Amino acid sequence: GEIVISYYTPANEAATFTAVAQRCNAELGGRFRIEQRSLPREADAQRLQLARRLTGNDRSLDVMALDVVWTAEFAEAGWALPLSEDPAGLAEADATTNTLPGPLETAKWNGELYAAPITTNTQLLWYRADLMDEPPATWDEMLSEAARLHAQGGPSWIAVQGKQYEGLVVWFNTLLESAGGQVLSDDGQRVTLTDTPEHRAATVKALEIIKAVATAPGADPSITQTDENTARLALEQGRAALEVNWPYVLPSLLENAIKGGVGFLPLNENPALRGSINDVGTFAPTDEQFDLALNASKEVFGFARYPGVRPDEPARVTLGGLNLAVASTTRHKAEAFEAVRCLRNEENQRLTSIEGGLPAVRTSLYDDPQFQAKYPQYEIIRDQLINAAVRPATPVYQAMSTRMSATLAPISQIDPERTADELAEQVQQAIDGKG
Ligand SMILES: OC[C@H]1O[C@H](O[C@H]2O[C@H](CO)[C@@H](O)[C@H](O)[C@H]2O)[C@H](O)[C@@H](O)[C@@H]1O
Repeated sequence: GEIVISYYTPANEAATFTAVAQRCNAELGGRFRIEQRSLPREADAQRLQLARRLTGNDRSLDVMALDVVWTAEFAEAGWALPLSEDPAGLAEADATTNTLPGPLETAKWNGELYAAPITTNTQLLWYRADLMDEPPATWDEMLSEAARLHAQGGPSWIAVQGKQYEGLVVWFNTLLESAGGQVLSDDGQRVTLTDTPEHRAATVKALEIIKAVATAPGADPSITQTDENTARLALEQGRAALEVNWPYVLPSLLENAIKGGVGFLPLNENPALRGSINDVGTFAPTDEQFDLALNASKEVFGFARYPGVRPDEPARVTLGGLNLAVASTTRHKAEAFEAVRCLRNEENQRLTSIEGGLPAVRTSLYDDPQFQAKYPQYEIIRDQLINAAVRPATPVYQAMSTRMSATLAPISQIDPERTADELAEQVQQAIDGKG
């Protein structure tokens, strides 16, 4: 029997990347096979399980989909092989061509590639288009619109990622960079949360926003335990009319509405969409069915730019995504690197975004009319990539992030001025190596 290349991804996209792997297996003509294996649903726990396999020298571990913040650590640990170790010498060129350069930077350490981007990510504003006329453009307007809805007994929750984990650090980073701040200096060696008056003011403003959302009159009473999934559910279940979340929320809403899970969008009652869910449960409609389902959603659901912190200042939205790394444990370097190239080829990218919701990194797709029609999020994604925020690249990232979320949470108890100083001190201890 053939070589088996393991391909670890978060369970959130197991269905999509199982499909991509199966396409690759057919394209590979039997020379080897790729098998998808699922990691946990939240970032911190995805890393822990990879770290366990790597530290335990799991020789069956071949390809791993890393979050865009683990590159420096995995490179320095020897866990992610440099692309230059590809026996075929093709990995570096494949990663570099027709690949968005912002995402590509997240796969680098010390000027060298240790992974090939496969998906990027940038959060959008999602809103109930039937309950307001235009969406909020700033966090002040988010709070005012939520208060209006709360006064009328409407869905008053703002759906955010507020629990003690990476998603809270992402929220903070976006608000911070949108206000003109940054966590670390460009070289990663100094803390810049409070080192100048303008940097301090950006940190305080970001903390003011998180605190205000957490203490808002109609706020989610479980906001201190919220993540991507609770935010998606809060809007689908009619408890929130305002949500910030990644682009996968659109196909999720259409799919669950067709299945009968969205009260205010009973697409299950529409006979023309029978069969839009395929044999394994994935929303995969005809072109006509997609248009009809998307158009119906527009009555009650829209997306817009992530809200900024001040008027006429577009948000700087934190980049997310996945970069494919070959694990140093692999017994089959040549096939692992070849698997990476197949998994991220242009037609697999097309499917990854249209079916999975995850933004492609292949630059060409954002100009492709067929892609634009079936992945309507593309234009706001592109707009937000032009001024994206990026979490710092540092080999102490996980340690720094754990301290930050432990300082930010519970978000109900943030004090903007004092938490700003505690955050700066906790980050300093992280880059100092205290751990
Ligand atoms: O597409 C949704 C993804 O949500 C998570 O990943 C995003 O959010 C993380 C923080 O919670 C970021 O660190 C990451 O960069 C983002 O891509 C989830 O972990 C992914 O599995 C989902 O695809």
